[PDB]
Amino acid sequence: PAHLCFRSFVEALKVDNDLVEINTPIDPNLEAAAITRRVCETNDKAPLFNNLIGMKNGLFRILGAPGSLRKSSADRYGRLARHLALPPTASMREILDKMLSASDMPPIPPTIVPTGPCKENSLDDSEFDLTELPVPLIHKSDGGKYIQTYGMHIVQSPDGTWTNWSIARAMVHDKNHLTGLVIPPQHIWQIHQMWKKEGRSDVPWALAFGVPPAAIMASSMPIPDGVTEAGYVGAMTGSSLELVKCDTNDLYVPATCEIVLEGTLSISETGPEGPFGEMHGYIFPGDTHLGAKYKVNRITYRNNAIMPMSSCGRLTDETHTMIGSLAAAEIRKLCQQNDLPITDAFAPFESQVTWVALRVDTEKLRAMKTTSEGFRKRVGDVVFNHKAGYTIHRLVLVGDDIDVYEGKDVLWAFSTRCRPGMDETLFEDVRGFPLIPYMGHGNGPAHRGGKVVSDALMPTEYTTGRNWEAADFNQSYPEDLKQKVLDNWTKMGFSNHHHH
Amino acid sequence: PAHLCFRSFVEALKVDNDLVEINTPIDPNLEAAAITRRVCETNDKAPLFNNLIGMKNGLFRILGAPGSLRKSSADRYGRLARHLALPPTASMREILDKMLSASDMPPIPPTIVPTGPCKENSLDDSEFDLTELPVPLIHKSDGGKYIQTYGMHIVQSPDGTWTNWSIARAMVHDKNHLTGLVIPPQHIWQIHQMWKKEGRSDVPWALAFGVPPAAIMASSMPIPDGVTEAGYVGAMTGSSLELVKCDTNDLYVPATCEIVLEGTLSISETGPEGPFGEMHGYIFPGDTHLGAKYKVNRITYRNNAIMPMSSCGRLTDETHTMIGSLAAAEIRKLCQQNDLPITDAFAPFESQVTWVALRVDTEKLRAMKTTSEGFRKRVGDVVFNHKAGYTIHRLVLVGDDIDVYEGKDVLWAFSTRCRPGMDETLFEDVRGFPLIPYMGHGNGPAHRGGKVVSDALMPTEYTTGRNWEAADFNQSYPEDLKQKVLDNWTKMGFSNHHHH
Ligand SMILES: Cc1cc2c3c(c1C)C(C)(C)CC=[N+]3c1c([nH]c(=O)[nH]c1=O)N2C[C@H](O)[C@H](O)[C@H](O)COP(=O)(O)O
Ligand SMILES: Cc1cc2c3c(c1C)C(C)(C)CC=[N+]3c1c([nH]c(=O)[nH]c1=O)N2C[C@H](O)[C@H](O)[C@H](O)COP(=O)(O)O
Ligand SMILES: [K+]
Ligand SMILES: [K+]
Ligand SMILES: [K+]
Ligand SMILES: [K+]
Ligand SMILES: [Mn+2]
Ligand SMILES: [Mn+2]
Repeated sequence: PAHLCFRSFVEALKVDNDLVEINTPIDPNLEAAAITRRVCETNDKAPLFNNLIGMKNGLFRILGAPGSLRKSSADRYGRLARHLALPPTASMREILDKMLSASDMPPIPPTIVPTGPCKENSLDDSEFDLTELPVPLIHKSDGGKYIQTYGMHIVQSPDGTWTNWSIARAMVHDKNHLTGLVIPPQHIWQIHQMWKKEGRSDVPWALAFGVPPAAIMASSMPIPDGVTEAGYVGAMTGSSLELVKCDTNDLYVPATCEIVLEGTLSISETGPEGPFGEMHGYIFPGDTHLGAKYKVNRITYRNNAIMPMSSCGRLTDETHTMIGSLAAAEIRKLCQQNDLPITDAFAPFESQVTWVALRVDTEKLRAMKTTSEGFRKRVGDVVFNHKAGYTIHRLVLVGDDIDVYEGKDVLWAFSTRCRPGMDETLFEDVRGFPLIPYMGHGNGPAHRGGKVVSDALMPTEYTTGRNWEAADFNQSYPEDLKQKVLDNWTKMGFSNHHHH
Repeated sequence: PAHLCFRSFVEALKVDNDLVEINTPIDPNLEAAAITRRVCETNDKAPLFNNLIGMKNGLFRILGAPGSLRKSSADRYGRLARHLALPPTASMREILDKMLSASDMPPIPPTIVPTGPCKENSLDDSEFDLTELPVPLIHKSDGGKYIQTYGMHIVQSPDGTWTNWSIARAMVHDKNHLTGLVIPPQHIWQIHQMWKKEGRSDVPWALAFGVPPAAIMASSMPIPDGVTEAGYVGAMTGSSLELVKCDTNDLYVPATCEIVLEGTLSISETGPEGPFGEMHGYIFPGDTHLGAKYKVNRITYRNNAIMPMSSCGRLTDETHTMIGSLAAAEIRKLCQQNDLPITDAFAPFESQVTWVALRVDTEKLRAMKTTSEGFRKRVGDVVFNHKAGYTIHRLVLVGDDIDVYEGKDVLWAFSTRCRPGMDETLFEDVRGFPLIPYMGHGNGPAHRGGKVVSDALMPTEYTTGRNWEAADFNQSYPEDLKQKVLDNWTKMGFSNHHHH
């Protein structure tokens, strides 16, 4: 099943005609990422590089653009839907609902099985060299070959009660180490802190690539502190994930992983990390910083292993479709659990997923007998003081008429219903997202503030009800007339397919 | 010539295949505007309604969407280019440059000719009734039949030295009066004030429809106080416009006007005006206000007269393409004349043309040795204290890499380079544009404040130079590689016409 096995997922993209197999030699030095980048910017088919120059002993093929968009609007999100056993015509609402479904279910803990495909081959300390593998250079000014753009890090709390699966970038440092970003408030960082305070040893670690697609989705999602992603994925799919034990430590990884690294995340060592062409669409050349250091002790991998790769930057790729959308889903639920009348949330791609649009049940809002300033501060306090809101710098509140999944309607509402200054509340005393250029390379503190809630609700939306009609075809003309016009459109001479 | 004669313009849209002639009966009550609205929302061909129910004695046909967009991106702006004798493939930059060209030339005053087509027919006090003409109801909740959406009002200063041509809405009040918006700081209002302070008589007035397309463009443009649009248009076209005298007053109107009303704008009377479905995409039903009152004494018109009509509201129509773009052109020049290093300006449609994006020569900016706060206040003071900035509530400053004519790149820069609050300056003590819902129906003063300058220049853009590369295909891969990828794109299996 595609959602439980990466190999089947690839086979599903083939059958969908959403794949291009490139069987001629492609250079992992920029070429593969450049092809992928172009795909992402044009919503083309996912590239499967079956012939990567320097592939040594079945390591490795590359699939690019695993969670990027399709050209048609009918199956725009079909690649994401293939992660989740959803029809390829699934709406964003449906995708996010599926990702949220597990949050009011008992986890389904994983099933330990004795072996599986990720054990078909192995290399030890003396047999692999990470500098010899065809690791991609993804952007020309990157400070390293970013092996890790679409695998999940697996770490466990010292007390064993919480095993976290998360995406965080990492690059090759030398023959048997990576460096990577490990930053608050991320769960990999929270657990890394637990181990540093215990002070006795380095963090047992695995990094799994070509994991079950439903797993990589949960990996990208800010599900709550203390919640083991394996069990959440279990509950969302309705089936216990099968895991196998690592050879060299006691962590468990999906049986069908394409590639597994086993080793340790250091509680004391660091190494040069970055720069990297990032989700907001920039790289700052030469901007290298000390990052987390990982020692790799073993590699296990499937026959004919495929490494997925996000060639991330300007729209549209996995950092937009998954980071933004999944943060927005958690934010939606968080608001609801704080008794806020939010029906829907989405991070507009046009905002480089730095905004989230929150659609409000204005019937409920009216019963609250509140004001803009009041509501804005409350919404901001809930979201910007919580980890789910880390990456989001602007919240835009909109009433019931706005479809938050439609950037054009969000932009309209923002531009026309929120008076700059007066209808906004700025937050300077919350954690900021330093990767946004205006934070980390901007004029203020990299780690603090720079957040706003912009209220695009109109005054009567708090009191008596929407008091306008839109000046559009839909709302400024009666139904019989609109039907007549639509019926006569081609007869009259105008131009007039859903799929295509 | 299309740019000097509305009839030739219509013939030019035909020949371009940018026209649909509807020769079957169409109801001016909503039907014509609904068809037009759909055209505007889908960038279809301009509708020419040759058969309007209730057309009486050659009054009148309607052309909708006269300055709206075409479907293709190659001739996106071709309808605007046909106003100006520019090729239909003209860029926005070229269109705005043409509209600005006259501002450093001597005016070419108009030529008085004894007659012309607008005199082929006439009706006096006792012969016309404005309530009987097929005046359109453009939106279902409009407070009147808006005869005037694409003609120009002609008024002259009491001292004769300044004759202003401007677009401002007006609706039928009764058999021989209109009401309309006349609001500061608009030139129709400035002149109306001159007459009110003289106090001796009502303002001699004409309202001309189906005027020379180059004239209607200048009508929409905030060219400077005291400047007679006829002479500016003369200089921009390189030819003196021919005008004929009104029968019942001493004003002059283009010889080829489709329809001319002659009469007076009252210095003392008002009447119910509005509501109207407006450029920002809304109508507030029942929101009727006292507006200017016009008495109509005579109608002259061409045989088979055509009335143009803007069915305005949500994107994209004349209120976006012309109001926004032409304000942005004047703002560009205004900045330049105040020694600000602005190269280009545009009002992003995504902002409902409430923003203007200002592209900065950052070499010049660097030589200025200034800061964000400083530059922002200066730019804001120049633009928001000037009439050219009236309709614009947010200025976004961007460096040299951004194409301000491309909404997607403006949105990117805004979202990623301007830190909310810190990188912005709010202006509460400037004139506001009350028609924006968040002004006139919002939480603050309808007429004051609500403006911001958002600085999307990055810190090093003021000091040493841009210090990033974009994480896009264009900038993160070397040229030989990009060329190779592009050359091999279809060979590999990916999808690959300018016109379509
Ligand atoms: C999809 C995706 C998510 C990335 C990501 C990428 C992708 C493709 C990359 C690898 C291409 C670019 C960088 N990424 C990082 C990242 N989070 C983080 O802390 N550091 C990162 O380097 N994220 C977001 C992160 O996975 C989410 O915030 C999760 O909620 C983290 O899981 P957690 O809640 O268990 O901590
Ligand atoms: C293209 C265009 C421009 C409208 C306009 C419309 C269109 C189609 C309408 C008619 C459909 C909707 C309303 N309009 C008004 C308007 N300006 C104004 O003061 N009142 C208006 O009612 N404008 C903008 C106005 O014409 C510009 O600001 C000019 O600069 C005014 O000329 P001026 O500088 O000589 O005063
Ligand atoms: K996660
Ligand atoms: K508001
Ligand atoms: K004008
Ligand atoms: K800035
Ligand atoms: Mn987690
Ligand atoms: Mn003027």
